[PDB]
Amino acid sequence: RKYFVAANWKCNGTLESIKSLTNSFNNLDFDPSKLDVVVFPVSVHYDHTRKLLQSKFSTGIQNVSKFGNGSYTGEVSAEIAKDLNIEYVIIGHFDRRKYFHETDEDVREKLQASLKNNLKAVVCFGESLEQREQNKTIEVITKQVKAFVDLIDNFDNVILVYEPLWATGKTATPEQAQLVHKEIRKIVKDTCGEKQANQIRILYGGSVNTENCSSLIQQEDIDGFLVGNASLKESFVDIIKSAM
Amino acid sequence: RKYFVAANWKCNGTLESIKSLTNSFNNLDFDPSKLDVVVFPVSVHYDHTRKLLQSKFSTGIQNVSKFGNGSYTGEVSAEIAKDLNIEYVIIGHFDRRKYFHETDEDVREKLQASLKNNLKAVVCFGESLEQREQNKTIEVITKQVKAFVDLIDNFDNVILVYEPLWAIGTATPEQAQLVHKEIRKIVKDTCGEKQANQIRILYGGSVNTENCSSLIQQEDIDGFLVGNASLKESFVDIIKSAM
Repeated sequence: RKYFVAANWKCNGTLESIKSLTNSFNNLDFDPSKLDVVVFPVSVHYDHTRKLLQSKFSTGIQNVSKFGNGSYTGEVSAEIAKDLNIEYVIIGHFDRRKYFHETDEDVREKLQASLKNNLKAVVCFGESLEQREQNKTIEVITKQVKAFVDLIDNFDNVILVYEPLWATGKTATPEQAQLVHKEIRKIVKDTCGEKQANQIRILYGGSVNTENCSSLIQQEDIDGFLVGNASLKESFVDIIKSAM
Repeated sequence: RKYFVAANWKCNGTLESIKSLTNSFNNLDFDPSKLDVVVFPVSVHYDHTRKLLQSKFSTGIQNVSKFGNGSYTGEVSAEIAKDLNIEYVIIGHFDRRKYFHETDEDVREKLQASLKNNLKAVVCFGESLEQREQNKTIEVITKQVKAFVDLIDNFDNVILVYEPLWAIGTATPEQAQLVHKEIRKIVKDTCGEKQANQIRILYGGSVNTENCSSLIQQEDIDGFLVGNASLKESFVDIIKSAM
């Protein structure tokens, strides 16, 4: 499995900060055939970000519409992303499930729209603190994954992300994350096949920084990360280095 | 009041179609000091659209976040829009109220964020067929407007849009006018007379080359937020009706 390190900038950035951040990123000499490195800027920052990053960096957007073109003011269709050659989309991120009523059905639909339009999708899921404390981790994750997993038609083109929502004051250990990842891979196996499960990249989408990154990626079933705030720093290159 | 003609492209366009359309738009010689013309492309099309359109055309985005910067994956904050010199935002469009559960509270918060960041806001509202049939037009519009209206400090910078949802699946210009006059009365009694006479109120129902003149002529209709007709080169004729 090819390692996959992603920068989810979330709702952050200015033209000036992106200029200097991309410049520092460009200083990192890495081979894009040996690892995927994907930067997800804000929609309106996409062109700026794409032009400033060297070709070795892949790029994507943080959300995509479940609808095609039409009367959906404020939405970006998968067809539009295709026309702009936007390579990757994030689907089902915690933020969108939490604040924007995004459901498992929405996730399924968004993945389908993406795949129909040759987009690659980074799909997020994970259980809450209440769900973990009630010992429902596997129940919840199985439900969330089975909501979309049968639609994957290429196991390099869809990447899974485990978000430990429960970790609130709590922190997930690499050992705990590894076990969840192992369990996700088995769900993929039971539903899609063994070769398919061995092929699919499963990322850790909890808190990742320069300190913990190596302990996480060195776990057998953790194939990379979807990084939050640490990816807004020049030191993000040291996180990429853990995958090199 | 300065007339205000706006193109809501909604979720439509390719790089090629925008190139062709903006070029035809650029052929229209109008004075931006006398008339406001605003194009609202898809977020990822904004840079493309802004670079192709002559500066006489103002530009904006079709939605803005109710939150500031931070962990709001997929959102565009008012501060990001300001940093990019995005002049206008659409808030509360029917599509977002219908498909994305946007409430009156969301509308208020989005407006507060927009104004704090010196953005100009195009704010949409309007009643359903059921509400109209129940004779609740004024009741519904009063509640929707009062959700946000107290936030307005500069009445050049917030633009109201009446969306006749009851028609969206045929309003006469007079019927539109009557609602617009009621909206202006609501603004007068909540914000003052000077302010109500200042504020632009656009018609956001179905606007085309054939009806635009009859609509703009109405005393309390100050322009349009245009849908499908704004994806065509003949949108220039709609702009001309306000010249």
